[PDB]
Amino acid sequence: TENLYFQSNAMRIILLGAPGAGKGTQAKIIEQKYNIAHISTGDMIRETIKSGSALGQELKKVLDAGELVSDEFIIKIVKDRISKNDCNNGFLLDGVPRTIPQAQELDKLGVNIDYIVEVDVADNLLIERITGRRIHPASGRTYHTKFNPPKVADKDDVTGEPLITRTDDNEDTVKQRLSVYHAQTAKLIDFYRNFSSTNTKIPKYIKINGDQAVEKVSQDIFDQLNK
Amino acid sequence: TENLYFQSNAMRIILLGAPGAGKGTQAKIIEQKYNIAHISTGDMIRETIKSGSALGQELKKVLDAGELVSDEFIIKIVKDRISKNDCNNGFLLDGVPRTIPQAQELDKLGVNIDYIVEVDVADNLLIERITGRRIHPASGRTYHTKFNPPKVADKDDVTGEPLITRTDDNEDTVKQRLSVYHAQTAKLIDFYRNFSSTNTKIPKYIKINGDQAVEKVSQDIFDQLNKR
Ligand SMILES: [Ca+2]
Repeated sequence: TENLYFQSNAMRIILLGAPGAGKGTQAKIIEQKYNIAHISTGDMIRETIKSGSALGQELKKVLDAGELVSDEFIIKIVKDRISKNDCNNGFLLDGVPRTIPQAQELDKLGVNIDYIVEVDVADNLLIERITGRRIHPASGRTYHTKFNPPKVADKDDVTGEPLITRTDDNEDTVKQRLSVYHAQTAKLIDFYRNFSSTNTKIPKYIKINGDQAVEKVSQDIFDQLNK
Repeated sequence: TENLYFQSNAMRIILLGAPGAGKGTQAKIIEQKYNIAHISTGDMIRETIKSGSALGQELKKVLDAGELVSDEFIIKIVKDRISKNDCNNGFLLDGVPRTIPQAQELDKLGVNIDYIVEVDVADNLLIERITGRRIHPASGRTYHTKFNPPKVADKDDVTGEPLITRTDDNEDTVKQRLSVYHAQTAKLIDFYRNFSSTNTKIPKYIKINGDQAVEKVSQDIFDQLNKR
């Protein structure tokens, strides 16, 4: 009569969204409401390197040789990450699959995905969100030329020392990385749109208007998952 | 009983450790093993603001005013955070309570803390771990004078531009923060050891040798958490 924990159906999500779209905020919100693991690649890699595990030893080897992480290998890391107890209820993938071979390896590794949730925000707004970023390098204090401006243009509020724009946040780099995002993503969705497998299920594709209040973006997402 | 299981008691942990002690790494590890939420003050504050919540709105105004979040307000923020579904199985508090009034406020709320876990590392090692940090500002590429050196001193590997030390990574500041942490931590331990509260329980204090391999530090922690 104390056996009253019911394991509900797994909620397993691939989250997609451009640099600047604010998908990281939605991921935390989903994680906290549905009680599933937010798995982001950046975190997963660093934690793996720190672990001292064989997986981590092999990864640290690769990265010290200059070679980039293979698709088969990053998905092997994912499979391990999702074997953990905090993934009992499902998970949210944030950063993988980034390519067709990654998605194929997930299928072959037997990882089922229920939803693909894409937070869509207009290119121009995305552009402005990245390119406006400033930083005071010595302290790391952040500003944004539109969303969080300094008292005096291009100067740190505390010290008066000049701000800089990070190298990657220049307009041309943003637009180029933006383009490869949209192309890499469009191929991923059409892959999943024409998904045909005997090892895993066909995920439901969901496209969210991310140009609304945060609480509204969240509800639109919630409404879709429940449908 | 068809796919029904025993409702276990939630585990609630206060995690303590000085800057550079690696507490952040162990928190993630504990989170993943025990399926409890890792709540760090920094993230909690950023999230609450970005939420559009009424509480989040007030918090953003306090901070936009350049004011400090009071002891009472930070616990109100903790109260909202731990009401979420990912906290039903328990949580690990990281960065709160830092003061006695936070611990008292936490206690008035009815939060029962099962364990205090202190990841202890010698001061000489802590200081070294912070002071040897260097960054290339334009890229954000980071290095460590000992643990991950650049190929040429004070120079970024990729571009060759100079590296800097962040201002708070200076030895004078590092020592000062170390001294504060140890003092506040002593007070905290003392508070919970002499715990004579009517509303919440007496936590089990666990001190951990954090100067070991990550996997060994975790297993020591598990060992203590798993004791009957
Ligand atoms: Ca959980």
